[PDB]
Amino acid sequence: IKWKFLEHKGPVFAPPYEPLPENVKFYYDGKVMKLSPKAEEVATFFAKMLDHEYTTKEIFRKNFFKDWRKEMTNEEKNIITNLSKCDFTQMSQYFKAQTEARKQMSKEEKLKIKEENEKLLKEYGFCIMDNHKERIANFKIEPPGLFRGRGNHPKMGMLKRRIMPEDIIINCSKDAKVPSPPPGHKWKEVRHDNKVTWLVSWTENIQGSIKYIMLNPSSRIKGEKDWQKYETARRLKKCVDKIRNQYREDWKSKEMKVRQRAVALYFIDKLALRAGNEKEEGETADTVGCCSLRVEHINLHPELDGQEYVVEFDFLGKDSIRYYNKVPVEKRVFKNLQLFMENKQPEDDLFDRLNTGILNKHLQDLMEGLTAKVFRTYNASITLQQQLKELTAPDENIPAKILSYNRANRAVAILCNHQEKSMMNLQTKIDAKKEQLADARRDLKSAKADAKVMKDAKTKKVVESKKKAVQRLEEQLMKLEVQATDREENKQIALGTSKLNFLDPRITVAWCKKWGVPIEKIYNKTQREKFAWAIDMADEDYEF
DNA sequence: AAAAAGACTTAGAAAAATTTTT
DNA sequence: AAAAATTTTTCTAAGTCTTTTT
Repeated sequence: IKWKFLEHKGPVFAPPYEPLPENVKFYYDGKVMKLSPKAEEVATFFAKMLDHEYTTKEIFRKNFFKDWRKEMTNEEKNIITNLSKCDFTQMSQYFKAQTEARKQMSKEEKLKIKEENEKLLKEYGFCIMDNHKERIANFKIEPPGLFRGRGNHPKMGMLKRRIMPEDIIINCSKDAKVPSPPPGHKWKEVRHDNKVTWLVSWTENIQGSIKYIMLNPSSRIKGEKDWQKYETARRLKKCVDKIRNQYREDWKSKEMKVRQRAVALYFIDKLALRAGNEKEEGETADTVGCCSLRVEHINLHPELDGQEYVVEFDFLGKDSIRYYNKVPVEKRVFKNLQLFMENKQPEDDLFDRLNTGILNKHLQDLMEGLTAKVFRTYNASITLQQQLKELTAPDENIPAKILSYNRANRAVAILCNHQEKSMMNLQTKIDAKKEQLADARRDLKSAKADAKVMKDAKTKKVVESKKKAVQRLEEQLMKLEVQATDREENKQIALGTSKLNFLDPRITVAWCKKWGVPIEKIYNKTQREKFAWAIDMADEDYEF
């Protein structure tokens, strides 16, 4: 049970389509064409992505054109037979014009819309869950557009229809004021289910999946489950040795389904690979996980680049982000891999006889609610602890220590597989300070020089101030030099996500406090708000 | 025991808000 | 001023895990 009471206003529905200006033409074969509304609209979607590689892709265009046709009248259908003959140059230019316009418009325009946004947020961004007014994450309904699937996505480009009240299921308490659908509309169903956390939902027409409107991370419900998310991790931390020495003895099992299991778990532990749930054929870009590694995903090298018993991984993961790695592995694992690989086609799954369900079934058997995913949280978290505990120079300055935090962070966004000429502007700027600082130092030189002979005071104070100047510059300078060393070290690293989902805020908080570092120099309004729990309840001496 | 359905989390892209550079 | 480069924020695709169920 997630609540007893729940009341919201519903979702902001996407705004009505605004027909193009009369002077905004479209053509098919150089022939100006007036498009029916539903068709004009769909064309505008493509028009707004014209300067995006998406529009150059086959699948993208194939999918787009077909669904577009579907929104065509019989006449237009008879006419517009191919996308290549269409010309959105005018439409695209417009929209681009419109954008520059926003980008430059009256500040008067700016404040007025932010207000427009704020009230809207005041009116729809909240719900009342139980005894408190809570905040909604995704309150605005997904606008109709074109499906942008990651990777070589088969259905990329299809049209996402315009969601209607009649597509919307509303969830709330039997005792709540039921949001009134828009004038002239009805909901799909008004349900009261207190076992779920979502307030609204509908089914998406492209992958037939359910989309829900849930609460902001800052919610008691969210943050609660989040506090629990790290706990279990700490709990696994407690039983890891066992588990390790458990799956390792399973490598020797008399049953291959088991050996597969323990080995899968080995990679998930060691490598941080994800569970690897079987995906539905054709709905998305082919990607694989630990459990779904087709033999073609691994290569075994008795000896490689020096190390022995190497397992090379080369496959795409969630979002098609590539995974390449050569891992010297345990002898028993190497040897269990060949066996899992014998008499198999490349396309055959490495751990057939094994599944995500089995895996987690076994895990929760070892520790309550211990799932494949937990391993990643544990590994990440405990790493930030050690790394910080390791990189943080006791006698550094806030700036540098911040660099130390970041450094620690990378080591973490790195295992989790999270993935220019900026240096030209910096270094020049650095040089400025170095020279300013230099010349200022020249000032103190004399300042202190005048001081030897005039031990008065007026003099001594001038030295006092010339010194402050040196200090401020060295300051600015140190900062600069840091940004630099930072930027470089962080070329391909993605820390925003590790920071948002795999790292116990408490560790950070615990750090910031001990090191006298303001959380504000490490989290954004957003992160602080989400991690409000941790912040408030974290001892300087928190140990994960 | 299984699997299809449903629910909740993660994650990069994208947007917008901001700062900084021209 | 404007635009380029950063950062905070928003968006929603892509996954993991649960839950229903026959």
